[PDB]
Amino acid sequence: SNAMFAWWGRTVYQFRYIVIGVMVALCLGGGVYGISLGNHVTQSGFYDEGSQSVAASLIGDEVYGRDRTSHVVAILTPPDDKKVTDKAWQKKVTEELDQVVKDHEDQIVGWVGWLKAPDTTDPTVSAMKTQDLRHTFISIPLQGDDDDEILKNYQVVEPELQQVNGGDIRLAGLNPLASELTGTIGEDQKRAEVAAIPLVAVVLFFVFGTVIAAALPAIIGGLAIAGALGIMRLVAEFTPVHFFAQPVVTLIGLGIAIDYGLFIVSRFREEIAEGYDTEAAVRRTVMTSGRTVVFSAVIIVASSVPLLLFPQGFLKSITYAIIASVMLAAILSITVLAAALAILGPRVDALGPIAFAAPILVVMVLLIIPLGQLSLGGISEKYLPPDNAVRQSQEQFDKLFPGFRTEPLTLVMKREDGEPITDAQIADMRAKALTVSGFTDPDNDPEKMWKERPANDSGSKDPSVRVIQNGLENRNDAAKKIDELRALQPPHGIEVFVGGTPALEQDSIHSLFDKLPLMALILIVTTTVLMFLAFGSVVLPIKAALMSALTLGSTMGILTWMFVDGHGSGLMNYTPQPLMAPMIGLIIAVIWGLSTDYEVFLVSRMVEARERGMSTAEAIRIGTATTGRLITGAALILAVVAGAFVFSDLVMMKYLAFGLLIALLLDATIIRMFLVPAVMKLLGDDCWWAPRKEFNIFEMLRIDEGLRLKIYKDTEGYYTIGIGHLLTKSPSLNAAKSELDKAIGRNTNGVITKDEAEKLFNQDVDAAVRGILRNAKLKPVYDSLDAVRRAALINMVFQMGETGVAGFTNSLRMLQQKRWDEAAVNLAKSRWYNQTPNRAKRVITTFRTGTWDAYEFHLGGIKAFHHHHHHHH
Ligand SMILES: CCCCCCCCCCCCOC[C@H]1O[C@H](O[C@H]2O[C@H](CO)[C@@H](O)[C@H](O)[C@H]2O)[C@H](O)[C@@H](O)[C@@H]1O
Ligand SMILES: CCCCCCCCCCCCOC[C@H]1O[C@H](O[C@H]2O[C@H](CO)[C@@H](O)[C@H](O)[C@H]2O)[C@H](O)[C@@H](O)[C@@H]1O
Ligand SMILES: CCCCCCCCCCCCOC[C@H]1O[C@H](O[C@H]2O[C@H](CO)[C@@H](O)[C@H](O)[C@H]2O)[C@H](O)[C@@H](O)[C@@H]1O
Ligand SMILES: Cc1c(C(=O)NN2CCCCC2)nn(-c2ccc(Cl)cc2Cl)c1-c1ccc(Cl)cc1
Ligand SMILES: NC(=O)CN(CC(=O)O)CC(=O)O
Ligand SMILES: NC(=O)CN(CC(=O)O)CC(=O)O
Repeated sequence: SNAMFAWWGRTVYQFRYIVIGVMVALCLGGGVYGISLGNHVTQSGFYDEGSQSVAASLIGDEVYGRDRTSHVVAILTPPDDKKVTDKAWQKKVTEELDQVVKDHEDQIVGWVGWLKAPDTTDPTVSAMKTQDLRHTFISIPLQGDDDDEILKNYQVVEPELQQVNGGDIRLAGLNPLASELTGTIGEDQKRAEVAAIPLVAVVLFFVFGTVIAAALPAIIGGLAIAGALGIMRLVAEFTPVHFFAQPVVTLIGLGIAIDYGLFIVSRFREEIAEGYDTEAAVRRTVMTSGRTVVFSAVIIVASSVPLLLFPQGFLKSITYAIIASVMLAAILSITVLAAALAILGPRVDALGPIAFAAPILVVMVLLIIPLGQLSLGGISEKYLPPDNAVRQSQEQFDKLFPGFRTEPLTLVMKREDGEPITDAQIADMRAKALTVSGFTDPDNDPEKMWKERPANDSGSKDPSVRVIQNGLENRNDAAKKIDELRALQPPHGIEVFVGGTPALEQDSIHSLFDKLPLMALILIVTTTVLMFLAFGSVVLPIKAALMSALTLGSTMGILTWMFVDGHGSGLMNYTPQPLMAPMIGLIIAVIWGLSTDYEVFLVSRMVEARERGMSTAEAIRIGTATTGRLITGAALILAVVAGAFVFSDLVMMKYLAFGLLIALLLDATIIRMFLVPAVMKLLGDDCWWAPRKEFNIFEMLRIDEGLRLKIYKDTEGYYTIGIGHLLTKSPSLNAAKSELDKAIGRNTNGVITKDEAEKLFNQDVDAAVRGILRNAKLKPVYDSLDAVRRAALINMVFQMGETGVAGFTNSLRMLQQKRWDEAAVNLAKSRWYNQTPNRAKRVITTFRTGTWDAYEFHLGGIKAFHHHHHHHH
């Protein structure tokens, strides 16, 4: 979990050109493929595919024919205050309808209404005119055998349909609504493009203050959107992908991808500032923030995968879109972006107590409970704003022609014997149905209840299956009534499925509450276990768990307060109503994933700040201080993009956009600035509790002068051993062993162990220090600098002796005055740099940054061994 990133940090620099070359190609390549996604999405996926109501629907459609009476209904109004019985007006509007049908029989079944045969004596067909005879409504059924294909047929037809009767015609019903709701997806996209993008740019340019560093996270976000669209278009080949998946790509793209790059470009900028070369800088960015971004991605994946337990194809498409977008953004941010930073380098900056935890926990259990007012429902026309025209057409359809809009509950019966269902068997099942109270009798007659479902040409008309249906008299009674009709023991040899839109809707709701317990368990445990792996603590996952658990109930609290009870509904032009039931599942996961993502970008920095070597109090203030500006900048970029989506006409889109605004504002202030810094010193030293090598001068000179466990001849021809330790200049090898035996204290016959070399090396060091402390030109600088920077100066004394490095009077002076950059530049102009660059560049870098990094990740190995000065004996 800590060396692969060092592995990848090195190689993304070596092959930086092909890396930026291939994945930009594929993302753009995915972009051209993915643009077609909108023509391969579905509106279906809100019900439970394994439910008995879905079985009841499936069987009922197959046998009786899909119900198409609610597809399109159109209200007609004669102009100039003529009345619909005007035979001239009648003649002109029907021949217009007849012409629309003949032009579009591949999409229109036909049109039916009182306007056909206006001399009829039918009570219901005469109920298609109003009493003042100034409005009449026709029903216009259409071709197709899934929702999607039928909607694409309505949109071909309605331009030519809206113009009948000189435009004085209002279109309502299933397909007009579905068209308006699915049409909000496209409008919310263009509002993101227009408002969020420039706003995001401004926030970036304020966080970085320079064009190049600001433009990079924007280009990453663009590439992730292009790549994720290509992936989801590919997923479309194999399984239906809901409409709602496309806005999810845009969100994560403009939001998380851009925020991922903000964290990385910011970390590259700091490492440049601390004196690291750019290829050093790229490696340590990947090893820290790249690891943080990667583990952020897997956390979010760990939070969205649990939604795959729910059956709705709607939640599955969304889950796939989160997964694809999020890690494409992680992968993009440590490939395309890192390679870019490796190419440019510094030119990214080229252009222009209990006193606060208590009165806050009080107000967040304050908000958790407005829940319990939470109610759930299906799609109605109320998902649109009240001034929306087609919603108004529906609401006046149901005012002028009441009683045609129905949601009958269905008892689909089938006998797998295969032979017909006799009249006594349905009279049987009918009798069992009148058992249950709560159903409608416009006839005051039980004998006229539970009529057969109507049947049309699309139906197979198999005799071994019959459907009877009857509307409900109060739909809030539906869940229990449905359970009651299923409790009926069927006749002998028949299976009875309970159908109807209230059965589909209710069965969907029952599946969520049935799998919601386990979903909550998987989610919080895997996120918990994950954070234990990211830090090594066992309380910092548990501190994050109950904070996240609390910002969840509070945000759900406000949302119910706003969308069930309506506080803000008049302001923001939405109707208060029960929530789309699978929206609760989606909202829970994404908000949980957001709360725990905040607790990694802040705490993983102070986990880093403390493992370096510090106590608590400061580690948290370092962590909070260095991340303070970045997390707000990241917070505002999310808040900007989400703020565009709160103005969506579709009320489930507003619900979700608001959930994130309330959630990311609550954590970017109340939690991050106040509550957990409080609890982070409150329980202050066991933050890092869990039940389950430092570099040094030995290891650095081992790299620069080698480590040899048996006598060898150096470049000059002299017998050497260990770390550059000269034994003798005698040609006799026996004289070298005689001296090696003397130095170690035993018969070596030319070989020592590692610890023996270490004991020999230390003696050489001690002699080098004694010399340094006895030179007027080296001792003052030597005293000036720290343990690491002293090792670099001892290295020089080893390679060239005291007189040698004492000749660097300027650079030693600059080092004494802590002017590291000036000394690094001056020393690199020496002759010692050009003769032994790999070691001089390595040593100078240690003066610049004051750490071992040039030695912990070094190039190749050395091939020319040379005994150092200050060989002790
Ligand atoms: C981006 C957000 C978009 C918002 C969503 C738009 C709301 C419009 C809802 C229109 C649905 C048409 O409802 C009318 C139909 O419903 C059921 O069939 C539907 O339910 C079955 C089991 O699910 C499927 O197998 C059928 O294919 C499927 O047509 C009935 O069995 C049909 O007799 C009836 O014709
Ligand atoms: C969420 C949005 C919800 C939208 C709500 C909108 C609901 C609208 C329901 C419309 C019900 C229309 O009613 C349909 C009627 O017309 C048909 O009969 C006709 O059949 C022959 C056609 O050639 C002719 O002989 C005669 O015109 C006639 O008898 C059917 O047999 C019956 O079904 C019913 O009588
Ligand atoms: C700081 C950021 C730097 C770079 C950010 C730029 C990202 C661009 C915003 C989103 C990417 C381009 O659009 C992505 C979306 O559009 C596609 O095509 C459609 O685009 C319009 C839809 O309203 C119509 O004009 C067309 O009918 C139709 O083909 C897809 O159908 C959608 O699935 C997809 O979501
Ligand atoms: C899980 C998450 C996060 C998150 O943890 N972000 N982390 C990133 C690193 C820094 C700390 C915050 N953000 N967003 C997000 C994305 C776009 C916008 Cl417009 C607003 C937001 Cl809230 C979402 C998210 C994911 C899926 C959906 Cl369907 C909706 C929202
Ligand atoms: N790096 C050094 O200090 C060597 N100096 C020589 C000196 O200061 O005596 C060369 C210079 O003036 O830059
Ligand atoms: N062959 C080597 O690696 C010797 N080194 C010099 C040394 O290690 O003393 C060459 C260099 O660093 O440029």
